[PDB]
Amino acid sequence: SGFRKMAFPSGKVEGCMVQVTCGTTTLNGLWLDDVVYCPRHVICTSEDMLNPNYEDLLIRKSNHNFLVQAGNVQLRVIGHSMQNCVLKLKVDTANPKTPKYKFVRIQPGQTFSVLACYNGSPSGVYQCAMRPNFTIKGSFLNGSCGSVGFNIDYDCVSFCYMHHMELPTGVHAGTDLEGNFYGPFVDRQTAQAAGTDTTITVNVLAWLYAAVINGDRWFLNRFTTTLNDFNLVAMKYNYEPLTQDHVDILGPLSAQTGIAVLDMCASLKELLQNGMNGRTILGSALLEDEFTPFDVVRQCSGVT
Amino acid sequence: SGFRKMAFPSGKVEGCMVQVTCGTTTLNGLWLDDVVYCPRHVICTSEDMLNPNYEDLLIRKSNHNFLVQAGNVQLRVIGHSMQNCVLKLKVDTANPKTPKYKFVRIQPGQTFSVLACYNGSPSGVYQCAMRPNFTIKGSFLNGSCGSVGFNIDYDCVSFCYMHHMELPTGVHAGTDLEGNFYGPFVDRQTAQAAGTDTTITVNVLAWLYAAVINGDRWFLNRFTTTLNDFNLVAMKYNYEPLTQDHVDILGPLSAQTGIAVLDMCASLKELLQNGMNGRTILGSALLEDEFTPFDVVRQCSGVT
Ligand SMILES: Cc1c(N)cncc1NC(=O)Cc1cccc(C#N)c1
Ligand SMILES: Cc1c(N)cncc1NC(=O)Cc1cccc(C#N)c1
Repeated sequence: SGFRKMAFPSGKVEGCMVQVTCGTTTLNGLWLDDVVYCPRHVICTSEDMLNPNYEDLLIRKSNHNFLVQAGNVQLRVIGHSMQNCVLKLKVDTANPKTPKYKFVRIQPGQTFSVLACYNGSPSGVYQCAMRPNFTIKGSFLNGSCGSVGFNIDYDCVSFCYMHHMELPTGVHAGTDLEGNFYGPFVDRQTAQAAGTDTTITVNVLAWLYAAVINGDRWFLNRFTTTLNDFNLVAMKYNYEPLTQDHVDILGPLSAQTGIAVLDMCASLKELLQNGMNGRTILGSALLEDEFTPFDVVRQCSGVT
Repeated sequence: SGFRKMAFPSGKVEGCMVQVTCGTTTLNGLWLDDVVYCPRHVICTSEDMLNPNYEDLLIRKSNHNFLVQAGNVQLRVIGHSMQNCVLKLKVDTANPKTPKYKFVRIQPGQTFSVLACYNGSPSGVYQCAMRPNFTIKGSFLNGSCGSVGFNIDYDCVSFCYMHHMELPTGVHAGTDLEGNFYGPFVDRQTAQAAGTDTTITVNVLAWLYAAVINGDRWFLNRFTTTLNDFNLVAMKYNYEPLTQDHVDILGPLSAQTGIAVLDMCASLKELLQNGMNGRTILGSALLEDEFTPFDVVRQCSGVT
C-alpha cells in the first residue's frame, strides 16, 4: 500500500552519461555503443542562439573540437553528424555499460523518468508526463541540456526524450533521440508558443483507481454517466475527451476494483463540478494526471 | 526552473541489491563489502510472526539455510549474526559494486530516497520524508522488505533506512542499518500505534522559498510575525514549533530571495489560516513538507 510518484531505477542510464564540450559550451551526452548523442546547440555560443544556421556552424567544427569525457575517461571522436536537432559523435570505444536499449517517440500523455544531469554527472531522478501540448514540467537548470527521459521494460531502456530548452514560461522542451522536437519548438532563443494544454483524463481515472486500491474511497458515489455526458464535463474543465481506447486500457483497473469505467467517470465528473471540499486523494489536494493506467498497474503489482 | 520531488540517482544502490531466502521466505538484502544486511524476519514463517522469539528461530538456522542471490550469481554464506532487527550474513566475496558508503540514523523530518525492490530486483525510486512520528508514507508491497532508503554526498551513499513493515494503517516502518527501528515499532504481527504526526514546518518554509525562486509568489504578503506568534498558529494547525535552529538553516534561502524568515512565516501563517483559495504552489494544492532546506538549495543550484 501507498502510492508514490515513482521513477524507474536510473542505474542503467547513469552508465551512459558523458560530458560534451564544444568551444566554450558544455552539456550532457548519452553514450550508447560507439555513439554519443547530444543537443546540436552544444556548437553554439550564446550569440549564435539568436538565429543559428546549424549547418554552417557545424562546418566550422572538426572531430577534435568535440571533447567527450565519461566521468574521468576521455573519448576519441572519429566522426560527427547532425540528425535533426541532435549531434551524433562516433567514438572509437563502445560504452561497456551500454544497456539493452531502444529509441522511442512517446505519445503526449505518456509518462517517463528523467535523469537530470550537469557536466555529465547525474544529480537526480524524477517522473513526469509529456503534456498534451508536448512540453514537460521538469526541473532543469542551465547545463541540464542533454539529460534524457526514459522508460524501462525488464532489462531494456527505451529512451524517449533528450532535454534541449526552457521556454520563457519555465516549462521544458526537447526531442526524441533522433533529434525531432516534441511539439512546435525550434532550437533558437526566440519566444515560442506552447499550445493550450489539457488534463490527461485517462491518467486521472487511472489514479482514482489507484486511490480506491489503496483505501482512498470517499469520492466514490451512487452515480454513473455516459462517454457523451462525461465529455461535455471534460470539455468545460479542459480535460481530454475520453474515448473507447482509453476505457479499454482502464479495463484491468476496472476488473481489479469492480468499478465500471463509466461509474469512475461519474466520480470524476462530481469531483470536477464540486472540487475536493478540502479533502485529499493519495496525499494530493488536486486531480493528478501523471500516472498512466500502465503505471498504476505496475506500481500496484510490484513489477521489477 | 521547475521544482520536482526528485530522488537521488539510484545506480549506486542498485549494484548492492540481492535476494535473500530462508526457508520459504524471500526478501531483499543489501550487499556491501563481504556482508549482506536484511530484515531478521526473513527467518520467520507467517505463523512465527504472531510472537517471534528471534533468538530461538535463528538458532535453528545454519549458514547454508540463507540463500543469497545477486541477480544470477549465488553467494556463499560463511557467517550469520543478528544485530537488533537485522541479520548480517558474511559472504566469501566482497561486492565489486560496493560504493563508498556510511550508515547513518536520520532525524525525523529529514528526507531520503527509497529504492523499492522485489526479489532482489529494483522496481522504482522515490523521495520521501521520515515523518515526525518515525513512519514513512512509502509505496511498498509484500516482498519489498529489505528495500533501503539513502542519501548521496558526491560519491558516498549514506544508507539510513531498511524497510521492514506495513502498519495496519498503510504507513511504513523500518530500521536504521544497525537494525534499530525508527519509532516505537517491533517486528511482530501485532497492531501498533504510530504517534500523533505533525507537519514539518521548516520543510514547508523551505518549499515556499523554492516556490518564490521559481516564480510562484502569490502567497507573499505585506505582513511579518514573531517566532512566538507563529508558534501559536503552528500549534493550532499541528505544525512543528519553529526554533532558531530552523531559522538558521533557512538562512541561505532567505539570503537568496531577500525574504526574511519571519516574513515567510507570516505568509505561511496566512496560508494556514485562509487556505489556498483554490490556487496552487509549485503544482500542489496543499502545503508540501517533503523538501528540507538542503534539498531546496541542492535542487535550485544543480548539485551532482
Ligand atoms: C537555461 C536553461 C534552463 N534553466 C533549463 N533548461 C534549459 C536551459 N537552457 C536553454 O534553454 C538554452 C537554450 C536557449 C535557446 C535554445 C535552446 C535549444 N534547443 C537552448
Ligand atoms: C505486506 C507488506 C506490505 N504491503 C508493505 N511492506 C511490508 C509488508 N510486509 C509486512 O509488513 C510483513 C511483516 C509482518 C509483521 C512484522 C513485520 C516486521 N518487521 C513484517
